[PDB]
Amino acid sequence: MLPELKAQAPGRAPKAGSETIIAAAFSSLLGCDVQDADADFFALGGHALLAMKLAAQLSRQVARQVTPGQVMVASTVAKLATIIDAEEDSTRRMGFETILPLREGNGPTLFCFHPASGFAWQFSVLSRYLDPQWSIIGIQSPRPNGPMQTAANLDEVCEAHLATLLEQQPHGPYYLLGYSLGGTLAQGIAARLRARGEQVAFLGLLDTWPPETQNWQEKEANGLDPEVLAEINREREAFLAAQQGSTSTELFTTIEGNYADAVRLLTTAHSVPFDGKATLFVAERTLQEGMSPERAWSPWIAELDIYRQDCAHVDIISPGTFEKIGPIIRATLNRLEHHHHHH
Repeated sequence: MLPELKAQAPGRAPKAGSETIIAAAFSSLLGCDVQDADADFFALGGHALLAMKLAAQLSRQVARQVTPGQVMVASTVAKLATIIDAEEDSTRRMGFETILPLREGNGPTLFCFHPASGFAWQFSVLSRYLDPQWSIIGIQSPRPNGPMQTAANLDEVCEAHLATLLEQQPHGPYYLLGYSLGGTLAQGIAARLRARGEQVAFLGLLDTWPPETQNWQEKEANGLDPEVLAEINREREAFLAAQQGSTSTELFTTIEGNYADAVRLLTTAHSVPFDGKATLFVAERTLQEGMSPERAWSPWIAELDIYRQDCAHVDIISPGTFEKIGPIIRATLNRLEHHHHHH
């Protein structure tokens, strides 16, 4: 019979059945209007459930075994059909690895760290709302039973991120992001950079920190409210699970334990501010109702842009806040990038 090229298109105009089953699985899962071969699960809404329904769907539609490093990491739709129909003949560090390349080969690279969540594949909403498909790579991975992830997680996660940064370049203007715990994390990692011999362009970190003093993390014992934890866990258990039914208690145990240890270790973590250029969003939704500054202008960083918006880190990772900060992310990153405002 001899081997067949199997067509293999760059995206549009797939095979007569190979990619047909793939493009259909996506448009039938989350796509709702997908029919390409160069699609991206991340930008399509990949997840432990979505990627599970698709991966298993293909393995059952091709009579093969596809799932491990053969879904949203192997390459793409086209390749997916070439591995389930033809053969793997490839090696792509699945999400189980230390890092997950969501986009590499465009131009402006954006290092997204401090996900404060199980996975970091639900950020494509912003990366797609701000840019068409620039370079983006978030350092995240699953945790079956990380023994050091309890309190030594900050150290491990730190090495991973930095490792990727220093791996792509020694120093230069880099745009980092932070959420929930990004505040503390970014702080430490930041000081390490400025001292490592590099210069940070701008690291945006939103969560909660009004003009007054530190957060309630100063003492988890007398800070961990039954609401904040109940919210973050309610959104994580309602998002990761989605009442789908893919993981008995494995993933659930990892997510609950991930945020639990992270929200319980954030008190022991370090907190060192940088005198550079960063953004800090306040959480009016959880205002202490006791703020009373006096000509501070945020003495923390030499220069920053503190915003005021009634929102909680527990419900700030929603698709609503991401779309809200779409166009305002360009004018802000363009005005802080270099020189003063333009428009």
